[PDB]
Amino acid sequence: KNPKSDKFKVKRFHHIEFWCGDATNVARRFSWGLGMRFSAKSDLSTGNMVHASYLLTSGDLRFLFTAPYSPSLSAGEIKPTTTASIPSFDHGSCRSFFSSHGLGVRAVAIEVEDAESAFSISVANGAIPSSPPIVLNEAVTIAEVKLYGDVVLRYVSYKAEFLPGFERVEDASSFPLDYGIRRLDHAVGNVPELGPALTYVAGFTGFHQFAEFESGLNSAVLASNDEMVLLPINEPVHGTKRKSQIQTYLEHNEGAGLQHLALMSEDIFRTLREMRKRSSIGGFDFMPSPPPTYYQNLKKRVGDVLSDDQIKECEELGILVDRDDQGTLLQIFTKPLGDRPTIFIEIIQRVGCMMYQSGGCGGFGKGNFSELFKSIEEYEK
Amino acid sequence: KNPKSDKFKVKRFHHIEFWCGDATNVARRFSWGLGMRFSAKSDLSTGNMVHASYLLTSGDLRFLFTAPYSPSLSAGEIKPTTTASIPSFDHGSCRSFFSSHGLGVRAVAIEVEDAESAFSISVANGAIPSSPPIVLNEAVTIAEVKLYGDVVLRYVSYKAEFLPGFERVEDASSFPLDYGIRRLDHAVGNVPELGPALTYVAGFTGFHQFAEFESGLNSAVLASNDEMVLLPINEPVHGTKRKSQIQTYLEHNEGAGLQHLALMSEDIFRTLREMRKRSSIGGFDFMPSPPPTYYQNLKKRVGDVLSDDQIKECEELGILVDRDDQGTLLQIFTKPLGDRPTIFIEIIQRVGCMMYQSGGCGGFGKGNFSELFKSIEEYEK
Ligand SMILES: [C]C1=[C]C([C])=C2[C](C3=[C][C]=C(O[C]C4=[C]N([C][C]N5C(=O)C6=C([C]=[C]C(C(=O)[C]7C(=O)[C][C][C]=C7[O])=C6[C])N([C])C5=O)N=N4)[C]=[C]3)C3=C([C])[C]=C([C])N3[B](F)(F)N12
Ligand SMILES: [C]C1=[C]C([C])=C2[C](C3=[C][C]=C(O[C]C4=[C]N([C][C]N5C(=O)C6=C([C]=[C]C(C(=O)[C]7C(=O)[C][C][C]=C7[O])=C6[C])N([C])C5=O)N=N4)[C]=[C]3)C3=C([C])[C]=C([C])N3[B](F)(F)N12
Ligand SMILES: [Co+2]
Ligand SMILES: [Co+2]
Repeated sequence: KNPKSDKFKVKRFHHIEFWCGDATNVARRFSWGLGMRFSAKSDLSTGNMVHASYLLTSGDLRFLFTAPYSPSLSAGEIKPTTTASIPSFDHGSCRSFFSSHGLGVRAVAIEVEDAESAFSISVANGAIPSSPPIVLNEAVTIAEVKLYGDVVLRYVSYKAEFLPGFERVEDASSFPLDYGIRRLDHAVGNVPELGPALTYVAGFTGFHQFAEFESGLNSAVLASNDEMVLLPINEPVHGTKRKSQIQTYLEHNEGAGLQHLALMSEDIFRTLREMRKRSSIGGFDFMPSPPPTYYQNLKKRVGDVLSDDQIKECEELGILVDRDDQGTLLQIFTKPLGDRPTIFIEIIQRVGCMMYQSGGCGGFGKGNFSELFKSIEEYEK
Repeated sequence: KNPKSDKFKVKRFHHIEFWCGDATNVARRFSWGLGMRFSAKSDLSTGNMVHASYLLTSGDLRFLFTAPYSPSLSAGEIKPTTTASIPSFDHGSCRSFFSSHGLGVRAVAIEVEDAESAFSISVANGAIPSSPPIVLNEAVTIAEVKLYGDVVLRYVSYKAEFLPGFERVEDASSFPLDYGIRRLDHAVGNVPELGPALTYVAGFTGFHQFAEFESGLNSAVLASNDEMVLLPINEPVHGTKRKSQIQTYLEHNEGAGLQHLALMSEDIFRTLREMRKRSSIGGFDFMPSPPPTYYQNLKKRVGDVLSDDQIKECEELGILVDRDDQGTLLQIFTKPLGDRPTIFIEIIQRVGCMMYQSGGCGGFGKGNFSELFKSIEEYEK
């Protein structure tokens, strides 16, 4: 049941911003590993004396990578005279974030009808302000409120090409990589306490709980009116013999933060073939594949949705499959994106729920916890 | 003239250590961009709760990438009980270095006969101590003294496989990339004042000035007994209409530091073909190529050393050529390795001076400054 209670008009996920120590090296690694093109830049070459920011795109997916320059380059500037293209940026905030958390997501950005109104309504409804609305070149309005930990929910609204002050990059420097990723499906946070996190975020957005159906976690999913902006949140479950990966996350991250980004592929088999080709030559590694037992049990579950060929393809790529009462979900998880066992990526493809495809079709793979335990003891039989 | 005045026995360059915010992403970028294999690791998976360190190798070239974990992971440890594999590592030092300089070289490591003696003799002769000698697993001794800025000269000595506590990496995770790079030829520092820098380093090493033959710099080269460890140092020249790139370096780096690493290739044409193939897909970019004028003038200079084919190959790859009275130097420069206009890489190949090849054969490309200015005004003719 969807009460459609959004307190302001939300459109879609707009971009994700990583705070880095060196934006160049992270962006180049991610571009090769995920098949994303260099699309826009804001840095010294565009007059930005404050931060280096590079945008990667694949389909509608936008990854922004930002790092601070020496504060000395901009020490004569004041906020009215800043050369930063993202005026919410702060040298001290960024260094504090990165020294505390390592490489991770600073901003989950969603497009809204009116960022100034979204900010005002959010703060009026309990949101903790992070950066007030600012109009960029009379063209774009950006505002930020706290989401969890040091992650912000960033509102972006356009009167009418990423942000003012960003330049499109030279097509020679812009190689058209594409492994099939097309958009951000959902963004997942880890918190110490799920209840208060849910109460806070649902409180200021009006996002509603999304319909679901011990593995170390409890979780719930907050969703916008059309359920296209999806924000799952996890908490740890303690004293389980096998230590909760949520707890491990919280310790290595120094607290709450973004756990993973799920990226929708238009063809998950092509995406995984292309990413796995590059795992050992600069790209991303994947979690260990489930045993052949798991795939020997997939016929009895989704044999009506995937052929015997497409299930064999799942086995060679290590893809997981789960199923709602409305659709089917193909998913796989990368190993952590950086030094710490914190942030990772999920690749997904959803099958079903056509009207366009409705949001969250197939769920989020909850059933794959117990099926993994089943396949583990069935493999040792 | 070589007085062979080394105050202790120096062997060869051993490794270069980068201090990073995220060692994983920098190492993966560098591996793909330069064709270096993942060789050894020291990180959480090997019991290191202090820093993540990944070693890349190509031939005898060793690049180490290190970043700190949360200090909270090791807060119960003391130096006698540390899990760091490089006991000179300090969380505060590393964060201070990276916040001050961005991505850059922390350690220039050379192998010596006896690291404890090299440290003692160096400090007795004016070297500023950075980390005292420590014996690792009764097997390797490591000690550090200040070189310039926050760069240290690291002494490594073996009684008898990188360092104790480092594990060889899984061959599956270890793809045998190789673009032909084989060793570190020299490592170049930028300082505000060349004289006092030279007096200091030559003072504690006994390194001698290496034989040479306004572009914004003055420079000199310090060399070990057999001139295989080579350490050029630059200072800016001020008031030149065109601002000194050394000065620009010092401003963006927040002072003195390592400017570039020159990596010897066994086949610079293959290396540049392979690196340029990857420039736009995660690798490294190269400085703008010299005009065809420069190459039209190369016949009259090195037409006795390179064929008309090999000179055409230089033109398509943008390779520069210079010549001593003893040998010939092929060289090219990358764009900066990270966000800041600070550190970059040079690829080189030396032709001549065979006895083995003697160090510094062909010089360091000083003549390529004036020849570049000549080719610029000759191209506009
Ligand atoms: C620590 C640990 C966890 C598990 C499962 C094991 C187990 C093992 C089994 C398979 C394996 O490789 C495959 C793999 C391992 N992961 C990593 C863990 N994970 C997930 O994070 C996961 C997930 C399903 C959905 C999602 C989401 O999207 C979420 C949510 O959940 C909340 C709601 C909203 C969202 O959006 C997420 C994050 N599912 C199935 C999962 O398994 N992902 N794929 C690696 C290890 C094991 C055996 C047999 C023996 C040992 C010693 N271990 B062992 F202790 F290492 N171990
Ligand atoms: C700032 C600036 C510098 C120069 C040369 C120019 C000029 C231009 C010409 C070519 C170009 O692309 C090619 C390129 C540009 N670099 C970057 C600068 N560099 C070097 O750092 C360089 C070097 C030779 C040897 C070495 C070493 O190893 C050293 C030492 O030196 C000290 C002793 C020991 C070592 O070991 C080093 C670092 N050589 C020839 C050099 O040129 N490297 N390759 C890019 C720009 C220009 C024109 C025609 C018009 C404009 C507006 N400009 B413009 F102002 F952008 N401009
Ligand atoms: Co998910
Ligand atoms: Co050089």
